[PDB]
Amino acid sequence: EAPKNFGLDVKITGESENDRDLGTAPGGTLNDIGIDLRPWAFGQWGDWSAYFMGQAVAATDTIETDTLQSDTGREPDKSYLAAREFWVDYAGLTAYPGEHLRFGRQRLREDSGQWQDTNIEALNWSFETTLLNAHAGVAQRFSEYRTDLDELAPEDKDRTHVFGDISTQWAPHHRIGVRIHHADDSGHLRRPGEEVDNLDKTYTGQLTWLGIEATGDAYNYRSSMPLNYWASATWLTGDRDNLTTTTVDDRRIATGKQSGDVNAFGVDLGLRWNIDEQWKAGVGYARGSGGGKDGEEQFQQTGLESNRSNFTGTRSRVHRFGEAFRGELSNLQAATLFGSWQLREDYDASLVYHKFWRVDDDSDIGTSGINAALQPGEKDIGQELDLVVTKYFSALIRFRGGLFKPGDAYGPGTDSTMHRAFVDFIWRF
Ligand SMILES: CCCCCCCC/C=C\CCCCCCCC(=O)OC[C@H](O)CO
Ligand SMILES: CCCCCCCCCCCC[N+](C)(C)[O-]
Ligand SMILES: CCCCCCCCCCCC[N+](C)(C)[O-]
Ligand code: NA
Repeated sequence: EAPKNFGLDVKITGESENDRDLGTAPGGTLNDIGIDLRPWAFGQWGDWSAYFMGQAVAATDTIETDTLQSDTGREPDKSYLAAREFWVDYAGLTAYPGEHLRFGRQRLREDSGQWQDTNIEALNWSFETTLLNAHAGVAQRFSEYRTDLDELAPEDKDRTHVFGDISTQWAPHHRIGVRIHHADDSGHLRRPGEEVDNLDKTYTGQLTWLGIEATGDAYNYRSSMPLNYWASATWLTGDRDNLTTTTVDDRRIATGKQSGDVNAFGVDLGLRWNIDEQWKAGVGYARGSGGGKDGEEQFQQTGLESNRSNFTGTRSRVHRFGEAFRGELSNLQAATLFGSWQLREDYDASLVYHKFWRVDDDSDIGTSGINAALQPGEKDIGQELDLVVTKYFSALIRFRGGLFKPGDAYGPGTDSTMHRAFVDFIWRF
């Protein structure tokens, strides 16, 4: 019971992925295994505490051993070292032990995973009581802290994140709240005539997300309520200066840039039936605006998101928009069916169906686990069936599977079916 100062996380991960590009580019296939050692240290002295977690990975190929990876001077190696988290924490600001201030590289996380779920350098203030939850923090990436990555993602470079939220429990297990997030770019874009690589930035933006959120045990997998729900509306405002480019002799040259106001809208609705103590089923609809006058309605998430939550009502967390498609709520429309089952804390299982549309036929969608160009004039992105099965021993064995059936929007020459699967075996000392 003595508060544990250190431990080690072991994970054997094998991943099957075929094919990310829908057979348009050479290779790009995964069918590889790896191990991921994560030692962690923790100290606590009254109101003060400190924590470090490192990461050692060795794999047969650049497989994904971390759902919070920065997606890829930016070519990762099959094996690498990494400092995932390092932070100091003070909790003596108030007598509420749910209140604390955390400084360093830390796990920023909100329940839906659509606003922030990542490890990033930040100073975050958390205030979590029964009646009132409030968070405030500032974050920015200065490095990946890994032996195989030299540079930041262009989007992370010189981007500062400020964010805050406040919510109350107006009814037992019913939460209403507001959430704000601001992303500011201090970087520069390539001047006209300049060669632009893959690590130059697409744009520089001053973006602000204004969110309403109503939840009723939306991500509480032990809900005593027969019905759980999540509902959120988010307004994205600000401006973007997008870099315009042109190709001269198989190399892209900067041609200028255009400024433009962003006035987008994002909605995510969900209802989960608690049929009995084991079986649960539910429905979701999430829409990210896209297109509009000069792209003004192109919604986009914060860049810190993971879009992974326990929306299926299980202890295991599932990607909100498919483990294969991994859609970002951007120019995106999603209808989601899911059934889930769980036996105490020994097992949980989830079967999730998705269908994806575009909002605008000439506008690309946000990030995804699919690297295939979209046909102009076509909304039908495709369908996806997911299956997550987990057995908890601390330790756990988990299969995450996504089967993506591309729609008409991907067109000729593309594979009729793409899958991404994982078998995660985790052990805690
Ligand atoms: C307890 C709830 C908290 C308060 C929340 C109240 C506001 C939303 C309530 C129901 C929305 C249900 C909408 C059902 C799904 C909509 C499907 C849809 O709209 O897709 C068509 C699209 O708009 C293009 O045609
Ligand atoms: C190889 C350098 C990093 C490894 C640091 C040590 C790993 C953590 C050791 C804790 C082992 C867990 N336990 C409970 C058995 O002590
Ligand atoms: C969902 C199951 C995950 C499949 C894991 C398969 C591991 C096979 C590892 C063999 C590595 C050989 N090679 C050339 C592919 O790196
Ligand atoms: Na406290």
